Amino acid sequence: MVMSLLGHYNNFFFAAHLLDIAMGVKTLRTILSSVTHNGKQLVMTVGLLAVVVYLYTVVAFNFFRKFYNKSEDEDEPDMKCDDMMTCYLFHMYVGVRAGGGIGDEIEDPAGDEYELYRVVFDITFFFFVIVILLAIIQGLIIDAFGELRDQQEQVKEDMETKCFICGIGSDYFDTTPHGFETHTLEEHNLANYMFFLMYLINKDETEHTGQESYVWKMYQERCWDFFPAGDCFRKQYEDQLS
Amino acid sequence: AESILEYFRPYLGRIEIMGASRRIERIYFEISETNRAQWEMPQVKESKRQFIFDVVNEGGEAEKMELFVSFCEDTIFEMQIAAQISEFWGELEVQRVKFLNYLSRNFYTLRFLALFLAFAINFILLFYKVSDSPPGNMVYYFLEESTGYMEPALWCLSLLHTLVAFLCIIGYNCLKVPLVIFKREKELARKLEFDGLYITEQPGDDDVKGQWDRLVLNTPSFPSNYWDKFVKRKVLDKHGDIFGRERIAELLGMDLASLEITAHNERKPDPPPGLLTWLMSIDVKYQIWKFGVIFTDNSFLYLGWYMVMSLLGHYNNFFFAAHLLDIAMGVKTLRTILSSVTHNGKQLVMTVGLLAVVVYLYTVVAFNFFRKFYNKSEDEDEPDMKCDDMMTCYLFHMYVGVRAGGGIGDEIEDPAGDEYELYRVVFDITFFFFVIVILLAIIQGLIIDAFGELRDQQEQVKEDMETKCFICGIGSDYFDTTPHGFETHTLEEHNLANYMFFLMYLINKDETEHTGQESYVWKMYQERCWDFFPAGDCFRKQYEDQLS
Ligand SMILES: Nc1ncnc2c1ncn2[C@@H]1O[C@H](COP(=O)(O)OP(=O)(O)CP(=O)(O)O)[C@@H](O)[C@H]1O
Ligand SMILES: Nc1ncnc2c1ncn2[C@@H]1O[C@H](COP(=O)(O)OP(=O)(O)CP(=O)(O)O)[C@@H](O)[C@H]1O
Ligand SMILES: [Mg+2]
Ligand SMILES: [Zn+2]
Ligand SMILES: [Zn+2]
Repeated sequence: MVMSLLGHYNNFFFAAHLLDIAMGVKTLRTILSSVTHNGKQLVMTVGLLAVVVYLYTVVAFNFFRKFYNKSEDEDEPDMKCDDMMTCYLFHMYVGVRAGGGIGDEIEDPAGDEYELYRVVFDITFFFFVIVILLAIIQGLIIDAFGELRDQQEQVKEDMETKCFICGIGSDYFDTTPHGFETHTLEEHNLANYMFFLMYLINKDETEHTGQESYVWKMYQERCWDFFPAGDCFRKQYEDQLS
Repeated sequence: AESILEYFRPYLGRIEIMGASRRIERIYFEISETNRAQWEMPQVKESKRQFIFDVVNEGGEAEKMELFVSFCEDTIFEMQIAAQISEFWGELEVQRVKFLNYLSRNFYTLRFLALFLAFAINFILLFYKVSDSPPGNMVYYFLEESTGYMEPALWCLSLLHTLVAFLCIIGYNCLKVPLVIFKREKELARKLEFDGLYITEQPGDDDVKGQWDRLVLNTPSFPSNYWDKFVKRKVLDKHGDIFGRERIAELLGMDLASLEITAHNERKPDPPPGLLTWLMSIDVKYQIWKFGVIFTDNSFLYLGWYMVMSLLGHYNNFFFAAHLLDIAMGVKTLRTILSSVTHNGKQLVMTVGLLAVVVYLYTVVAFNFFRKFYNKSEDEDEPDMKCDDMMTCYLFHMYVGVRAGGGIGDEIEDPAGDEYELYRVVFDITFFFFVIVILLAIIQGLIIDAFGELRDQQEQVKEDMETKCFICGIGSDYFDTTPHGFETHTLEEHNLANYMFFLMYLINKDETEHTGQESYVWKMYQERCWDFFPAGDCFRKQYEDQLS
């Protein structure tokens, strides 16, 4: 509402509302949930990247100050790595987005002095920043997506292979034809307990059958011993056919 | 008597053993308040979680009880250390003891303080410039704009960082060095008593530990941290008949073995006066062995390297930059992130080796066939030929083609010439397909497979804990017949901490009072026999005929 009121002032304040409402889409919510799943790992990854770039910038400032000249005109005063802050800003701006390291933007290593050291520097820059630290970011998202798939599969399997009220598996109920469906529709049904609670709440204490009054007394004391919790009607009366 | 039962419920412990019959027997004992308080410490819970993870993941079905007893003994030793650190020549000695106890009590807070000092040092050292002329050949000076504040400060922080590093290395020396000494002594004593590593056989080669453990055997101060001080007599009595008594006695020190027997009673020794005696009372060989054991530990070497770099940082250089990477590994989340990369380092290094072999082969092919295209100059009469030599061509390939991302054809000349056009096109296509596409996908897939591997292992460990008993062989489905039967089984009948407190009570009690069942359990523990565990049975299954 604040942004809607500010939009009356002649500006572009109405542009953000598109991102305000697009999160409401369910499919987009499931897509964004994987990125939101491991935000902490992402921010420590960015911190580790910043530390690595700072260390490489320090090494370049100590040893490779002469190669960070980015000018073509003679008598050039444009030295990028004369200061640590400017060199760090240049590294963070260029080397991360370069995709091939710092050697593509720095001077040629064709000089005899400090050639192998600069080659090793460029190889380590390419290997440690571009290759591994982006693969970690991709693998975090892929691991999140699969983790959400495994959790959904486990939730569905738990529903299909359990009773959620009793402790008896479906293998015992599968002796009779469609025994498990009868158990999960009539003997339990959850909605049955919901409607029983509705009937107990609607009925006044004056009118409360003995069993219903006992259930109300257990509910008032917050005692959950009225649930079967590992037993059913069939197991108690297994001697008889019913 | 409900109030009596509720008052003594935390102090009452139960355990189910099997001994002296073919039936399960219950033993009730007393749990101390301080042991229960020490059990609830987060470090003890983290050690327990690590032990459970190691047992479930890599530990087999067999020998689980031996690892459980070893973990229990380590927990007892940690509790003893925490009890001892808990809080004029004599005044100076008590001040030194108090300072050592204070340093031992606060160890990780000083570590975080060292991290804060390193961050402050890096933040101050951010402002640092170089100039060709001295301020007010090239010189280095900080254009901080705040005169006289940072140059003086970073020196207070340097001295404080050195002092904190020294205090942390002292705290590590007095704190966790004792556990590894106790573990090494216990392992050596058990190997000598039960395995006969030096009595029957010999660890002649492929072990640096077997050769290094020979120095402490002859020292009279062999039992220092281990509880049993009679291991040498037990070994002598065990191997006195098969092997020569004199040889086994001489190999384990034990001078004047005949005089050790109390049948003589010739004279009683007199106490020496404790002046200057401390110089002679030390054992040089034992201290050398202990120093070698300390030098063997990885964390001691890490702290020594940290202190060396801290001392070198006083010399005006940038030696303080690496400390950020030294401490950032201590973060748990960063540790779990880096563990996936550390999980498959070997596959990565053979991948780099295969990449090097492929680049060498392609460089050889280019040198044999495509030497003319590796000219990287614009000025006429160009002597800059990259692939005139095999070493220079290999260096050029390793520098350019790997980081190019599109192959060697983007940097080499144009294939528009009629001669050797299709061969160079095929060369470029194979370079792009074999290096950039597959060999980076392998690197990414290794990390993703490591992450999936760690997720599957954690899921398996948790599922094994939820679906098993970890002591008996009965699943939770049998215990789930009664309401909350599995919770009652896993809290009262087992509980692990119950066995830990039973071991505490057995250790604290002297052999004189051991009740018959407790004496039997002590006798089985002395012989290292683990048949007192149920291992597939419980109280309910034995007495299934009755309701209780
Ligand atoms: N007491 C109970 N115990 C165990 N499962 C129960 C249950 N009550 C319902 N269910 C489970 O619900 C599962 C399927 O129902 P679901 O939750 O998918 O409903 P639904 O939203 O698809 C409506 P509909 O199926 O009529 O289109 C059944 O396999 C059953 O096991
Ligand atoms: N003897 C035993 N056998 C099998 N499982 C046991 C056990 N003793 C404890 N557990 C298992 O440990 C699990 C619970 O302990 P948990 O590891 O959650 O402790 P905790 O560190 O989280 C303290 P809290 O849960 O009270 O905050 C239970 O599932 C239980 O099965
Ligand atoms: Mg799977
Ligand atoms: Zn049911
Ligand atoms: Zn059990």
